[PDB]
Amino acid sequence: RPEWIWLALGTALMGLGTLYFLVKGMGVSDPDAKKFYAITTLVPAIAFTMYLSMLLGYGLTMVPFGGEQNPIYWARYADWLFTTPLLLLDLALLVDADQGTILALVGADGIMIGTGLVGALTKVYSYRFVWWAISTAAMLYILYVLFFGFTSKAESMRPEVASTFKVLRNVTVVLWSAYPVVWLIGSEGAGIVPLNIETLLFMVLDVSAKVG
Repeated sequence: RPEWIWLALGTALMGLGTLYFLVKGMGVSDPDAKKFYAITTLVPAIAFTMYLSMLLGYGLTMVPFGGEQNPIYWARYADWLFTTPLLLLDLALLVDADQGTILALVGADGIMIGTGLVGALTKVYSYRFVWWAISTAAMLYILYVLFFGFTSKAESMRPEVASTFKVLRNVTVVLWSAYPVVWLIGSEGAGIVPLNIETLLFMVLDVSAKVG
């Protein structure tokens, strides 16, 4: 579809989603609350607010041809930090204080999803490549922190069991088996072919970054 899944879904349908998580996700009334389910609107804010601000903002691909090497469409400094790893799991709602959570999982974020965007450039070299693909030389060990987990929430009073993890982690090991690959063929990037593989394919899965 895109346009009008890039820029209709998003803004005008995943906002409608985000009018909102919350018009009601708990809040009781309004969610600073909380730290679950999440964050409500801080991920669903930092997911509508960009995919608005970084929606136009975000249109198609531009910056490489203008000056700076990449950031609109791959924001991804407001699509994969934010939303996405302000909730992949967490990565920054939990970011707890209490040290098991933490920088194992900021280990996943500013470490190996930061290094997963600081990770799509250098546009040669390196850093294109096995820094993001070193992240997926870790998104297997670390995925088997969350696949050691969550056959291991030794840190609640709940089998979340199939009911949230077998959801998320299969969404991960499918829509992030299709969150590292078709951004070769969603611009590795080169400069930039149809352009349709590009972003029009890719952005079917931008959806997943917003929610689901």
